[PDB]
Amino acid sequence: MMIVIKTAIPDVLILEPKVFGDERGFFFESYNQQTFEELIGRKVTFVQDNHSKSKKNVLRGLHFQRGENAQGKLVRCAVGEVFDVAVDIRKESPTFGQWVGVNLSAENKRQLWIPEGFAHGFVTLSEYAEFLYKATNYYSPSSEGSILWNDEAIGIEWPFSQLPELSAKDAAAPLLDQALLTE
Amino acid sequence: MMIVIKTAIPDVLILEPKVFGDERGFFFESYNQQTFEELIGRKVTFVQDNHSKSKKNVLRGLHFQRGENAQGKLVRCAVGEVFDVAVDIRKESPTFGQWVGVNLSAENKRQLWIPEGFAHGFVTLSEYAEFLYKATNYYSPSSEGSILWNDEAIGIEWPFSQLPELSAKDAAAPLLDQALLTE
Ligand SMILES: CC(=O)O[C@H]1C[C@H](n2cc(C)c(=O)[nH]c2=O)O[C@@H]1COP(=O)(O)OP(=O)(O)Oc1ccccc1
Ligand SMILES: CC(=O)O[C@H]1C[C@H](n2cc(C)c(=O)[nH]c2=O)O[C@@H]1COP(=O)(O)OP(=O)(O)O
Repeated sequence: MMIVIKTAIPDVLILEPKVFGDERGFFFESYNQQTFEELIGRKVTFVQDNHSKSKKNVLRGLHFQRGENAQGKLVRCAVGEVFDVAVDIRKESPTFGQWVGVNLSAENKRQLWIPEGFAHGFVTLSEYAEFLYKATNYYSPSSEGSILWNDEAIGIEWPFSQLPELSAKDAAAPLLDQALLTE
Repeated sequence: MMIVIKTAIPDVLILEPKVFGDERGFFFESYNQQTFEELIGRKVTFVQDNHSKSKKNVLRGLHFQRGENAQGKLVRCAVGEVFDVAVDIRKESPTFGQWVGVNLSAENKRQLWIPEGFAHGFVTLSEYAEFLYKATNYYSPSSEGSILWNDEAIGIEWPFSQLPELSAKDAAAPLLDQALLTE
């Protein structure tokens, strides 16, 4: 079965499957279309599944895709553990600029549903972490947008102390207001 | 580039996704709706993602769902390695009773596309293996059918050199001529 926990931000949900465990090992539906739609209240189609691997402390900057290319993302961690973050970047939203952070691990099997209109990011807490997620729309380079991980206006409280290992592009990410200039 | 390898049985395809990076930091699309559809030539919708964990030698399988509940399955291995098998069980098929076996590992990132009309099974080769897959239709116990792993009519050549561990349900599977293939 799966427990659905609401977060401080309405549209952002934490999902916690409980697995059917036995001698072989375990089995669980990590996703079920019908179930998810009733749970979200709207039809939603995931067209792309991504899988990544990161070393401890690697933080994948805050990302999002603009307008029609915005991606809703249902993310989970298949190996290791990460601290996952969703930031509301809808200018007209009551929770604009607010963030939600959740520990997602292969062990706890938590998933975080991040609707279109949010920026996403995560840091690897384990030696290595393998991150999996489903997106409601296709990857579109021309639509990419980013926000610096430690932006003060959002003020995310990241679980680490050291400076994160960042990609060229995330280290050079704009601040919240700059990033959303034309949005 | 992404590779699609045809097997001895026409409709069964091996997919090897385009992978960026090495095995200490990578990223790949494990699924892409548009890409898969043009690849198969027909529209295909996956409504369920399943995730399982098995210990070495656990053989799960020779499962299928009948008629309208038949599931097309796109399978891969996110942790460890398994020997995956697809068996053609379409009575009117030229390849009826034939099987295809492929090693799927976290490392090689291969995926096997098994259309409706096939029975599926796999054995865990690593200490533990985490198997992931997408199904085109929902789980349907009343529609489910099974076939004993060592059925002689099919004659699968299993890799393990030791007796497989089977759930009680699979240990009780019938032989091909007794399997409930239709209705
Ligand atoms: C109580 C319980 O164990 O529920 C089952 C059925 C469930 N399941 C299984 C599949 C294949 C699916 O798509 N969805 C789903 O919810 O996952 C569990 C594992 O199913 P399984 O077929 O892998 O294994 P089983 O050998 O223990 O036989 C059982 C099957 C049904 C009920 C009880 C036992
Ligand atoms: C890692 C993640 O969770 O999402 C990534 C990767 C994703 N992407 C990336 C590529 C290269 C592709 O073909 N498809 C695709 O969906 O688009 C996002 C941006 O990847 P990026 O490689 O363009 O930039 P980066 O330096 O910030 O990684």
